[PDB]
Amino acid sequence: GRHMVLLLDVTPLSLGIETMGGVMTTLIAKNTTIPTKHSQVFSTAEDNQSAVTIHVLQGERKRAADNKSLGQFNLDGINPAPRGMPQIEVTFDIDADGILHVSAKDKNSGKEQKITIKASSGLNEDEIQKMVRDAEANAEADRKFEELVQTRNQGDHLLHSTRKQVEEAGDKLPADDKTAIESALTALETALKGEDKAAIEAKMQELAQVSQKLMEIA
Repeated sequence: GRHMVLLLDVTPLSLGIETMGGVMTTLIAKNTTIPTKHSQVFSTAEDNQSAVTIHVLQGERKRAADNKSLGQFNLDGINPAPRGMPQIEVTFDIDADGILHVSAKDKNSGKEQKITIKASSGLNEDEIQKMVRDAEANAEADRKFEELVQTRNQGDHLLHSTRKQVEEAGDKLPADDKTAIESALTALETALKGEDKAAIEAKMQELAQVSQKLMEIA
């Protein structure tokens, strides 16, 4: 006699934001009961990045471009920090009437920004059904896209962190070790423009071994 029951009203399609590489990252999945609130923290892609764009998306596809744009806003005033260090908390709050309120808050600066999403910005009933069918028909292509973007984003961050370490080492890194590292950086860069996630993983691995020489001067 202590059971918990689901409410009846749910979201018709997943809701989320665009993340690096043109991916839709879901915050509230399709079929979640309403009201619901979900927050998740994201970071920046460049050192000392001063603003982020929260681009609100509706749909089941993995490329951001294949989902419906519900709205967008910027949060600026992010204080200087290395890429990946700021903490930007994005909150999706859906009330019992099904209205989506999105806000973002920078945990260091305390700055916030928000938008109220219009029901009329969402997909109509025919478009909801088409979206579910198109996502199902394109499941594999969307999975390959997401996994390639994830691998490319990991490879691009490794290029960046390694380049910073070479600069920080400066004269302490011998010229021949610098050359070998720089050869592995270009190789990884070449892999990153292709569509073979496993090839990128290989070149990441080869950069990691030659970046021994940076470790060796720790």
